[PDB]
Amino acid sequence: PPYTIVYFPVRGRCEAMRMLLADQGQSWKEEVVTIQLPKFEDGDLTLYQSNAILRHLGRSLGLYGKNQREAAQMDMVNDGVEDLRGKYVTLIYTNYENGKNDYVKALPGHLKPFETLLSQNQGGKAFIVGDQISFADYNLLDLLLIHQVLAPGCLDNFPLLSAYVARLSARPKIKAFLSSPEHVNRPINGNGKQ
Amino acid sequence: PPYTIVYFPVRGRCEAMRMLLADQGQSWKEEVVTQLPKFEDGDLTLYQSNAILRHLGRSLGLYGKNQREAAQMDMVNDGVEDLRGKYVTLIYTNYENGKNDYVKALPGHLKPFETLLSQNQGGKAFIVGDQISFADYNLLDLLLIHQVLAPGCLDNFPLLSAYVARLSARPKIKAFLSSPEHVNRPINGNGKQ
Repeated sequence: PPYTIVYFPVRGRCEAMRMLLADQGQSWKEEVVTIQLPKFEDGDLTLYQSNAILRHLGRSLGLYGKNQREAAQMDMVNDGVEDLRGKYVTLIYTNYENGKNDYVKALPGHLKPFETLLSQNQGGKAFIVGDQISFADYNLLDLLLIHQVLAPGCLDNFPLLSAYVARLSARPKIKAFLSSPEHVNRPINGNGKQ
Repeated sequence: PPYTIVYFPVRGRCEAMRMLLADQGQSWKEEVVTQLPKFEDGDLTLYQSNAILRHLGRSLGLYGKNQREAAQMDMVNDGVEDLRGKYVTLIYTNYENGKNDYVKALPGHLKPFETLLSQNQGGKAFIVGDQISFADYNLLDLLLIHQVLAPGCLDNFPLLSAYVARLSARPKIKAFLSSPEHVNRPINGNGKQ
């Protein structure tokens, strides 16, 4: 510490890290830019790449599992989350009008794997991997929230993902963040589409 | 262990992990298919090429010595993966028309790696720290295929040019790169490169 996030006036690739810091009871400075990013500072350490930052917070704050297997599975989940996020960004910023239809029908095929993982872990009553929350949970949660906005009801056929979202969102510190002015008045994406 | 790699018959996203295992003197079995790659390490099954590289980094001790090195390594690999993703898109989606634009923008993407090397012992060691990491194996693979895509792309980058030559000379990697299994495997699945 101290922590500082330098990024555009959007939720984009930073909401996950913001919810993580909030939930872990940490404070941070927010530096807004208009026109890579985000840049993150942790005392003397400067970082780039939202996932490099998430893993760094996972390591230092104890949100990276308890062993090799969990660490490996968490990486797997995050990589998957990032693959869908990359597709999403492409839609939003380059083929929203035409591509939206195709994306939404294909969407359920991408969520299924996460539903499967949840069922395999304590009947989807705990976290994505293990018995404790990890950096991966915050990233997945964010991915699900913006998708519900992109296509309402996309989680209808997924009772575990659906429950998981309500469960995590109810966590007091996260609930406060999601209700915060900073969060509420910030668009999901930089182009007004979502 | 044992180690098994299930993947299509291409270099693609698996050559980095193959060079890593070879260089670490480990043995493995290839299971050719025509999402992958799937990798098995004893009772552990993994998917996602980068999740696999990180696991090999953790278990084999190629993930740095501290928090700072681990974070810088993640940063570098993420950088490598961004360029690789663009590369894949070119090769499989807009090769004919898009090749030119790609090659031109290319030097802009390499500069940051050159810069990183200059900062680390005058680029005479590894990408991060004084020891090879899972990140070096990935970066090196990315550089090798780019020299194929655009010969001379490393001309304006003496530190990267030296780095490639240096790491390619490591005995076990040199042996691997000269192996038939590597030699008779297309870089990509569509014949373009």
